[PDB]
Amino acid sequence: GLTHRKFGGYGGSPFSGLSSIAVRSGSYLDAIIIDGVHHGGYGGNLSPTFTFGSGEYISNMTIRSGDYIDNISFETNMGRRFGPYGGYGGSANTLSNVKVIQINGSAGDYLDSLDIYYEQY
Amino acid sequence: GLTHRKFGGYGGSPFSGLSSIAVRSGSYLDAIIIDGVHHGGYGGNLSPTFTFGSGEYISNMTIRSGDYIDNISFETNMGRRFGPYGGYGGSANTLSNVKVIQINGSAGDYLDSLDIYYEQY
Ligand SMILES: OC[C@H]1O[C@H](O)[C@@H](O)[C@@H](O)[C@@H]1O
Ligand SMILES: OC[C@H]1O[C@H](O)[C@@H](O)[C@@H](O)[C@@H]1O
Ligand SMILES: OC[C@H]1O[C@H](O)[C@@H](O)[C@@H](O)[C@@H]1O
Repeated sequence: GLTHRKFGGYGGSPFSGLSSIAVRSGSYLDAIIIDGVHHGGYGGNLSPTFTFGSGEYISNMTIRSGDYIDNISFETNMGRRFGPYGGYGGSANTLSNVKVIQINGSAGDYLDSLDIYYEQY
Repeated sequence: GLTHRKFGGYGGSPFSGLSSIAVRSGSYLDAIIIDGVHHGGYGGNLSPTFTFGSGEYISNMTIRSGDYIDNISFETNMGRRFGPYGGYGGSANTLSNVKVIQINGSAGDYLDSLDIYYEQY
């Protein structure tokens, strides 16, 4: 199943493939914007972009979802916060004391689903 | 440890936060560009950007590395290829029959290392 491997030396400043997040939101999440790439539809309103610093990652996250994503907010290991953006429907689920590695999902006119890959601490 | 959790419904078309890849390479890799975000220096020659289709993932990847990332190639589940780009020093390692979830790492003037997160099948 899920794993990871490292290749190379020890120099450099760290980076993540997950470098920035923005959303379009109304009552739902219309779309998530990952590293500037638009995923979803064009309804709702565009949030400001949250950009991860070096060594910074999502450590806590709350997601309201039904058959779509309703609301997202998160906190990073350096105490910065994004959201809540979205509406009040759906049921809330929370990831606590994690390191988020990736956000995949599924989208149409709205953000239907999010498949969050993370380290649980 | 590593895990993942899905939120939301069952509609829409799938997407990945790992949505495009380019490299800058000479005798090794000067940089990797993930979703248009530049990780590393500006030396070497800039490969074309490989952009993943919906539902497309790296299913096979070969990396040559020493103190630095020296070469990258990969193949996707839709039968498309990327690379090899880079030189032929270092030691080769292959991720075979996988689904790549995320590419993190460390870079400076050059691409020092990659942390590849994936599912092994
Ligand atoms: O988020 C779903 C939906 O919410 C509201 O009704 C409006 O802001 C729409 O633009 C948006 O599409
Ligand atoms: O995104 C909401 C809805 O939008 C479109 O109509 C299609 O992609 C559906 O499959 C999806 O569920
Ligand atoms: O990639 C290693 C190195 O190879 C060559 O000497 C040039 O293309 C450099 O710009 C590059 O950094």
